[PDB]
Amino acid sequence: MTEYKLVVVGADGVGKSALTIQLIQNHFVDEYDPTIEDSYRKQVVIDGETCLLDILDTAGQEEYSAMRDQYMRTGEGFLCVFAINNTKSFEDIHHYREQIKRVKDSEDVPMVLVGNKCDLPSRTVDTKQAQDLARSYGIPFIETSAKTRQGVDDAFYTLVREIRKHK
Amino acid sequence: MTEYKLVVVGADGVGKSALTIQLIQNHFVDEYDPTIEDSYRKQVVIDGETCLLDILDTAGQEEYSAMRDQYMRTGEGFLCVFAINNTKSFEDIHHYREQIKRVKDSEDVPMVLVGNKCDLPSRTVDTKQAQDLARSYGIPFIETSAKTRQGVDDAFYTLVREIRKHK
Ligand SMILES: Nc1nc2c(ncn2[C@@H]2O[C@H](COP(=O)(O)OP(=O)(O)CP(=O)(O)O)[C@@H](O)[C@H]2O)c(=O)[nH]1
Ligand SMILES: Nc1nc2c(ncn2[C@@H]2O[C@H](COP(=O)(O)OP(=O)(O)CP(=O)(O)O)[C@@H](O)[C@H]2O)c(=O)[nH]1
Ligand SMILES: CN1CCC(C)([C@]23NC(=O)c4ccccc4[C@H]2c2ccccc2N3)CC1
Ligand SMILES: [Mg+2]
Ligand SMILES: [Mg+2]
Repeated sequence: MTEYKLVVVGADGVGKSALTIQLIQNHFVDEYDPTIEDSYRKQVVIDGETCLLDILDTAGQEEYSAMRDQYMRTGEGFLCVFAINNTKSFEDIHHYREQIKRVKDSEDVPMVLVGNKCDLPSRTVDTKQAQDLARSYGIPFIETSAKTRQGVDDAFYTLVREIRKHK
Repeated sequence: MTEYKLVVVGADGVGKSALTIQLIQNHFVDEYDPTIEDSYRKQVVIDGETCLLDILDTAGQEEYSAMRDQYMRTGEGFLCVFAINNTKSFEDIHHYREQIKRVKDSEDVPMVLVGNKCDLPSRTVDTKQAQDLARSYGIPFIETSAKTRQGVDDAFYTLVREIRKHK
């Protein structure tokens, strides 16, 4: 059964863990428990194909930034997450992108830009600004909410589709 | 930082995932989503020492039995879980222990016998009988409930102490 190694990356607090847990447990976690490194395996059906998703939920805290090199070498696709109510998290996206491109030594790494917390009314990042950044990278952009589940399945399925295109 | 590699093993349905999620997230999962393989890295203080617990939540489905060798080699201590309302799960304990002993090529591997679902009134395994089994193995026995949190911290901390007391 085809396996896809997906890695969720982004600034500390954007909702990487909440997105992953919502996808896998169908449960929204309101608590903030900073992650070191957690991994999940889930069997799903995407476009009629049964897939195994190997999801790595990474640390946004810079304390654990030395762990990035190994997960970027093995990761097949990257979910690059920012929060729509956190200007700094959007600015931190390009750093994750640049690091992934450098480790992979490639410009066409499967990625999806995710603008999380779209359920909140405190927006500080314009959807247009995010769409434009995704165009400069030539990657899809999807807005999500780990709380309401808006766009969650779409963000992970799209990333799997990006890996399939690249194979 | 001292790291402890803990592996949660047992028959399908005993509550391995519910115990792990209760330990880490302090809530009880009513849903039954069979596990393939999930991992968690969590920082905790045990006996005044800051520890890193690497917890592997394994598959109880007998279909994934070929995956056991690798996690038994890597694992330092094993939480051997049965459910007090499932006699097959209690008898399956012997098979998990014999497999661990064989991979490790040792008779004294850190283990803790856990009798989960102790909140339920449908008991089929007497506490005395579980206690006698743990005594024959020379390991600690604790009854737990992933629902009420009874014995959960004690089961994981005791296993860390077994790894520590073995070193
Ligand atoms: N309203 C709302 N809150 C969210 C959403 N996603 C995550 N959160 C909240 O933001 C906080 C951080 O979520 P978390 O999943 O821990 O973020 P993280 O990026 O994994 C944190 P770390 O990098 O340290 O592991 C939590 O309080 C969580 O409930 C969302 O889509 N909507
Ligand atoms: N009453 C009660 N129910 C529990 C307890 N622990 C787990 N359960 C329940 O048993 C079912 C299976 O729990 P789960 O944690 O998935 O068990 P598992 O051993 O991980 C199953 P698998 O081996 O396939 O991964 C769920 O309905 C869950 O709510 C408990 O301590 N008490
Ligand atoms: C016991 N496994 C549990 C799964 C694992 C955490 C991790 N899976 C790997 O195969 C692997 C191999 C080398 C380095 C990193 C990894 C991880 C990885 C990266 C990207 C996406 C998923 C994911 N799964 C590794 C440890
Ligand atoms: Mg996290
Ligand atoms: Mg499980």
